[PDB]
Amino acid sequence: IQKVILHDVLKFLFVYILFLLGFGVALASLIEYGSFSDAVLELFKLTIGLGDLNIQQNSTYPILFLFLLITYVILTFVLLLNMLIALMGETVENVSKESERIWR
Amino acid sequence: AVLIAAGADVNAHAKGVFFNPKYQHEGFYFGETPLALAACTNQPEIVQLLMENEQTDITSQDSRGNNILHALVTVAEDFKTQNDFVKRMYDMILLRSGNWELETMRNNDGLTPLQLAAKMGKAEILKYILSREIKEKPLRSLSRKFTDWAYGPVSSSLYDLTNVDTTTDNSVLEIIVYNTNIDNRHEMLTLEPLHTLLHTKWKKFAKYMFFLSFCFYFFYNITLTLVSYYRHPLALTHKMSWLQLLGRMFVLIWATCISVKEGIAIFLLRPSDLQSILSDAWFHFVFFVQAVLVILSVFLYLFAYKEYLACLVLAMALGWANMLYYTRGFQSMGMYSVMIQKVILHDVLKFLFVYILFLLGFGVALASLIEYGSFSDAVLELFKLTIGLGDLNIQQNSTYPILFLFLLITYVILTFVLLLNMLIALMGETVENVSKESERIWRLQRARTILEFEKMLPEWLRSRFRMGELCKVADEDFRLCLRINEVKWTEWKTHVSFLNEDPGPI
Amino acid sequence: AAKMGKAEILKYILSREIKEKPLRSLSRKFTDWAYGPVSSSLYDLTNVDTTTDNSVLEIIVYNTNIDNRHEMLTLEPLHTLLHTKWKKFAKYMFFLSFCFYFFYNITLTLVSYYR
Amino acid sequence: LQRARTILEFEKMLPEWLRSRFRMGELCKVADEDFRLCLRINEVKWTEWKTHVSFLNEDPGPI
Ligand SMILES: CCCCCCCC/C=C/CCCCCCCC(=O)O[C@@H](COC(=O)CCCCCCCCCCCCCCC)COP(=O)([O-])OCC[N+](C)(C)C
Ligand SMILES: CCCCCCCC/C=C/CCCCCCCC(=O)O[C@@H](COC(=O)CCCCCCCCCCCCCCC)COP(=O)([O-])OCC[N+](C)(C)C
Ligand SMILES: CCCCCCCC/C=C/CCCCCCCC(=O)O[C@@H](COC(=O)CCCCCCCCCCCCCCC)COP(=O)([O-])OCC[N+](C)(C)C
Ligand SMILES: CCCCCCCC/C=C/CCCCCCCC(=O)O[C@@H](COC(=O)CCCCCCCCCCCCCCC)COP(=O)([O-])OCC[N+](C)(C)C
Ligand SMILES: CCCCCCCC/C=C\CCCCCCCC(=O)O[C@@H](COC(=O)CCCCCCCCCCCCCCC)COP(=O)([O-])OCC[N+](C)(C)C
Ligand SMILES: CCCCCCCC/C=C\CCCCCCCC(=O)O[C@@H](COC(=O)CCCCCCCCCCCCCCC)COP(=O)([O-])OCC[N+](C)(C)C
Ligand SMILES: CCCCCCCC/C=C\CCCCCCCC(=O)O[C@@H](COC(=O)CCCCCCCCCCCCCCC)COP(=O)([O-])OCC[N+](C)(C)C
Ligand SMILES: CCCCCCCC/C=C\CCCCCCCC(=O)O[C@@H](COC(=O)CCCCCCCCCCCCCCC)COP(=O)([O-])OCC[N+](C)(C)C
Ligand SMILES: CCCCOc1ccc(C(=O)CCN2CCCCC2)cc1
Ligand SMILES: CCCCOc1ccc(C(=O)CCN2CCCCC2)cc1
Repeated sequence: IQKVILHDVLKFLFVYILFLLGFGVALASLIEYGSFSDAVLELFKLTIGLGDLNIQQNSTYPILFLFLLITYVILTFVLLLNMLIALMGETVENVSKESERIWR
Repeated sequence: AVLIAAGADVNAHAKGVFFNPKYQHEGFYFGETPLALAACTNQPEIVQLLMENEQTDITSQDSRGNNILHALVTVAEDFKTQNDFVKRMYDMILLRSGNWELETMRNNDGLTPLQLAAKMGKAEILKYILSREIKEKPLRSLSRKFTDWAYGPVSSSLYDLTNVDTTTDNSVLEIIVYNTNIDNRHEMLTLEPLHTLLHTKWKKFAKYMFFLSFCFYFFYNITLTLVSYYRHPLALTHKMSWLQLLGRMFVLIWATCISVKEGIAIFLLRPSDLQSILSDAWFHFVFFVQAVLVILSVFLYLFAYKEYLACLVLAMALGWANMLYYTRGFQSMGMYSVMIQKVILHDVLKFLFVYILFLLGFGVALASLIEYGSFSDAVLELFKLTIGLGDLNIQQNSTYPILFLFLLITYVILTFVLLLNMLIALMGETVENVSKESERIWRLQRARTILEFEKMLPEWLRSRFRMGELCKVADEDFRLCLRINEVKWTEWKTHVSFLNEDPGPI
Repeated sequence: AAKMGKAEILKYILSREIKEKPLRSLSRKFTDWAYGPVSSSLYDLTNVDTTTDNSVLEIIVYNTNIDNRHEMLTLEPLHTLLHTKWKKFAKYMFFLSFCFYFFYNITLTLVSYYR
Repeated sequence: LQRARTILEFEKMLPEWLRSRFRMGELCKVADEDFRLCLRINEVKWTEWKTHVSFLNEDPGPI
């Protein structure tokens, strides 16, 4: 658990906040807002798994109000999380031969 | 030997088309002399027999301008094919000559044998030339590596930096970095006078110029966000003498200084290739896009054009994507961003083409039990379902109940069990192959950074940040050298070659 | 040897070079010229090309019994004989078959969507 | 193995006047009155140094 938090998880968080505060303030275009508390929260609730689509219905533009919402889902799910699993597999493979001595 | 001692000419020049081919399989370029042919086909006893003759002109030039030492560089290959002999023919011919006439000669491209091995990507001839130590007594000025002192298992050497540093145009360090043709550049930047010459540039000036470039681009995106969030936003055309008026000015000035600077570097750079944009000049375009969109949004507003808010959100949302560029100052975060590139190219672009084939395949063809405006709506009810939310009023208001799952189950089996789980299975294979190369392919990125900070320095400041020391390596031979220390426990010999009897730093 | 899947006897026969003087017509691989480390050879295509019925290239491809077919198609006159067919005619017939089946699904969708 | 079965089915649906134009091979003279239909492949080899006795042409090159 120690080798995964140091070598893998702390680098994931810096890249994700760069998009979460990147997209988050810059969503207040088709709906404006108090954006930094709210439009950041509507992109974090969407990442947990719940979602509220009344803001897409009450948008200035319909289906075009998916391009900043699709580009968020492509990066954070396909790209960033699946590359975390690909690096934890490399990290477990190197520490499994040393974990008996570094425990003792 | 019968023919030569009967009057045969030893200075012929085969000027044919077969000996000067256009393509590799149509002929054999060897150097157009009887001495280049005996050397390039591994016949060392005829090479000695031809140089002991007195009519042999060892300093002649053929149709390309090449001489005997340019010709051996051209036919040189790896260890897996030729195995030794070009490196052993190079110094047999060099030591017999006995001076710097062959090594300092320029062909019709204007290159020496040192610069031609770097232009063509020969990493085994170049390893030989840069660290060439000749320990004999009458021929020691033909060296590029000296020994300053030694005591026990402790030595101190002196490399030579005459054409391998960036004090002259078209040098060995510059050629390797800007060379888009060859593909083993990150195995030629680990060689011994070149590895330490980039490491010293980073600690003296180039890590401080890289922090100042990061602060000013960080403040450019904060100021562009705050004046656009607290609302036309920019340039404040109605003066109320407001303090912190610089924020509307600083965004406008700095967006012109990028667009001019990237207008040049796009115009000069053209290695015309699809591999060029994906590897070197991706960020030369996408800093030029943003600097246009800030300026063009101001020019739209001044007449009536009303599209002055579309560009500003594009200029802000792109302006935060670009700041992953600045991760290459740290080894930890830099190598991580390298593997983002290899995953987007090799894994993600192929996933998207197969998924849209089902998303527009199922999507229009769902309008059967519910009809619809299907292409906007029934496509959206299959993309909302993939995000994670779902709306089941259309299944209740279907023509057929539970049968309205077969096109909805066949969608979930493919996109979750099959397609996504095979993406993870391929990223594990892709990370495993690039993890051994990511340290060198990162250093090829940072080496191009250092050599562009050096060009934007005035001449009084180039002189202060400069490596090298004038040593005395022979009788009136003063060179500009670079000292590297070493500890070696395996070869025990007595020391005869040294520039100083008394060791130590002094 | 191709019907039964013997990839070591078949490697021997297809590239059989006999350099002796009285028995050289028993070869299936000749040397046209050579100069230094550069040569140019000539394979033989008498029963291994598809100009006759029941040939060596046809037998290996349509052979469902054996299981090492993809190790018999990498042998030296057969690897280059398929690569040349693809560049002359077979990559252009494969694009024309893709366009017409693409237009068949677009037209079948639009006439069924706009009822 | 998938693409090789594709090529050999496109070849069957060609008329006989068009088979003749797309055809590999060249009539060589490999012995006394032995004309065969051959396929030329080039090679570069740096490891075996021998002198050449077997060759159909003294004068090399494409011609
Ligand atoms: C805040 C979110 C909640 C998370 C919990 C709070 C976290 C608080 C933690 C704070 C500091 C972390 C613990 C100490 C780390 C020291 C070095 C280390 O071990 O890292 C190693 C891995 O490489 C990395 O982890 C790179 C660090 C990522 C930089 C992003 C900023 C901080 C990340 C934090 C969060 C991102 C959020 C970004 C928001 C601004 C470096 O490799 P090494 O094995 O040490 O090799 C020697 C390197 N050396 C030669 C240079 C010495
Ligand atoms: C001695 C003190 C006085 C010396 C003054 C001499 C004058 C020297 C300078 C002269 C001119 C510099 C050119 C910049 C032009 C304006 C800004 C601009 O538009 O360019 C660019 C920024 O470029 C930078 O701002 C980098 C910082 C360079 C300044 C050097 C600091 C002083 C030199 C002393 C150093 C010693 C320090 C160590 C001391 C121990 C903007 O583009 P970018 O996107 O930000 O760049 C990314 C490139 N990319 C697009 C390819 C991705
Ligand atoms: C114009 C923006 C593109 C958007 C769609 C994509 C279209 C084309 C896509 C093609 C996919 C395959 C090619 C990917 C790029 C080349 C490889 C690469 O460098 O990967 C980089 C991707 O880094 C990023 O993700 C940021 C760059 C912009 C992408 C959009 C991010 C969110 C934008 C928000 C919305 C804005 C919407 C746009 C507004 C108009 C990572 O680079 P690196 O390895 O970490 O650093 C070293 C790189 N080097 C060695 C090359 C120097
Ligand atoms: C649009 C969705 C948003 C995504 C962002 C926008 C993306 C815009 C990007 C556009 C072009 C991509 C960047 C340049 C790639 C050049 C070659 C390359 O590096 O790929 C490599 C990986 O192999 C592949 O990636 C295969 C490509 C998939 C084909 C699907 C169509 C386009 C994919 C895009 C999206 C799918 C959607 C489909 C909708 C129609 C090929 O391997 P290689 O290492 O180069 O080896 C040399 C190969 N060679 C010998 C032939 C030279
Ligand atoms: C662990 C580290 C990361 C933590 C998670 C990040 C999220 C943390 C979540 C909340 C943090 C704050 C808690 C209270 C919530 C808001 C109140 C507030 O003061 O916000 C102020 C800033 O909001 C703005 O001014 C919007 C403009 C963007 C600010 C600059 C861009 C930042 C991007 C670069 C950042 C540099 C670092 C980037 C790192 C790569 C004002 O808010 P407001 O606009 O007036 O509306 C809300 C006010 N209300 C509630 C009263 C209605
Ligand atoms: C230049 C690059 C070429 C591509 C075109 C990209 C441009 C955009 C693409 C399609 C837009 C279609 C029309 C909208 C723009 C017209 C202006 C407008 O009035 O709309 C408004 C919204 O404007 C926006 O902010 C756009 C919506 C999302 C922001 C950008 C993401 C879309 C980029 C997708 C492709 C990226 C590139 C694809 C490859 C990565 C702005 O003005 P407003 O009406 O005052 O504000 C509405 C609120 N109010 C009415 C209540 C006040
Ligand atoms: C978005 C949220 C941002 C929040 C922060 C996120 C952080 C990260 C995210 C992104 C940032 C990633 C890169 C930026 C860091 C700088 C570049 C760098 O490599 O750092 C270097 C130091 O950097 C320094 O120079 C130390 C600072 C003190 C002196 C600098 C003051 C200006 C120059 C003064 C003169 C003024 C001009 C002349 C006037 C007389 C690293 O050095 P190190 O770490 O100590 O050791 C590592 C080993 N290494 C060196 C081989 C790597
Ligand atoms: C990045 C690339 C992929 C992008 C994502 C894909 C989805 C992009 C999402 C939206 C894209 C368009 C945006 C506007 C929304 C619809 C408006 C419109 O003009 O659509 C028209 C086409 O719709 C039809 O005519 C339905 C019949 C199917 C079309 C042909 C099959 C396509 C499959 C093969 C495709 C070849 C390529 C396949 C690649 C492997 C008419 O629409 P409508 O039927 O009248 O109802 C909607 C009209 N309304 C809103 C006014 C009510
Ligand atoms: C201010 C909030 C900072 C929290 O920063 C993170 C938020 C979410 C994540 C996630 O990874 C989302 C979890 N996600 C994982 C995969 C399946 C569904 C849930 C990571 C960092
Ligand atoms: C016009 C829309 C094009 C977007 O094209 C994609 C949509 C979704 C995905 C996904 O991969 C869904 C994300 N999914 C990942 C696993 C857990 C839950 C979220 C990929 C491409």
